[PDB]
Amino acid sequence: HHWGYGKHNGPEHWHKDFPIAKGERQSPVDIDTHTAKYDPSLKPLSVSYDQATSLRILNNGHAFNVEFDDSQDKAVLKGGPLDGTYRLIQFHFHWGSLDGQGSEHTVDKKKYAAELHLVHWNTKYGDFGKAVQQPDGLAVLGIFLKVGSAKPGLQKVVDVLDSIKTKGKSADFTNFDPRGLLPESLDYWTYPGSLTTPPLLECVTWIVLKEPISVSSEQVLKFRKLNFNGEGEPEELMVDNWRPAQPLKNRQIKASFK
Ligand SMILES: Cc1ccnc(S(N)(=O)=O)n1
Ligand code: NA
Ligand SMILES: [Zn+2]
Repeated sequence: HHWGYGKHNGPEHWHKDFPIAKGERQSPVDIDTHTAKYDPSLKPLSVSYDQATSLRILNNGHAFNVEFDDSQDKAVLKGGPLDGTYRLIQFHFHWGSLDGQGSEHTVDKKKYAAELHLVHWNTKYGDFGKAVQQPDGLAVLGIFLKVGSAKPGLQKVVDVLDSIKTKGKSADFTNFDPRGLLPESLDYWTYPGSLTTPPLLECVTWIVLKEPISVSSEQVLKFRKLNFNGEGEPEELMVDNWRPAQPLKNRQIKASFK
């Protein structure tokens, strides 16, 4: 497969190799704040990252992933809309070529400069590859980025990107604390959806925080110096690696807050 984000292989093309691209529960979606209903049934959200063990950062040709040790329940997401325990496996971002675009989810059609996805899998399925075959197999926590003041807890990430400029490069990335990437509030919207890149599997409970984090222009400029291409190949800057909003269809977005 040769999917990407260019004119010739971008989101409009994905359906030809991944027909679930036109399915009933695809992501991302526009969050219409005046249609999402407060749900008093939602239990509170529990982000338990104290014991998180980051290992490595990888440029995979689509984004970069910060990978975690998910061999035990070290860093988990529970509560909110979720049953059971969801283990953190990696985080990554989607971002734009300019500050006016980059996020996958939108909020009343507003696009943010970027979007962070913390990916977790349901431990009742034993491994990630089994989890993605289940309608409740993954929980992705999504967090918007806006450009303003610098985010200190991001700087370790931006400072390693020079070392993984091209597709297939990785670097050691131990002792990184993903708590530094959260906003103050855990207020959120939630809906059932999918992975936003191929294979586009319909296995995700989306939890999208209301409060964006602020990052500096200098920080996001450094994201945009990454490459989609491999070493020695003609430079294609890693920008605009986001899928646009998909049809909501027969789904309801719930709010944890009034
Ligand atoms: C791990 C993975 C694969 C595909 N898509 C995603 S995403 N962008 O829905 O978080 N994560
Ligand atoms: Na892993
Ligand atoms: Zn993502």
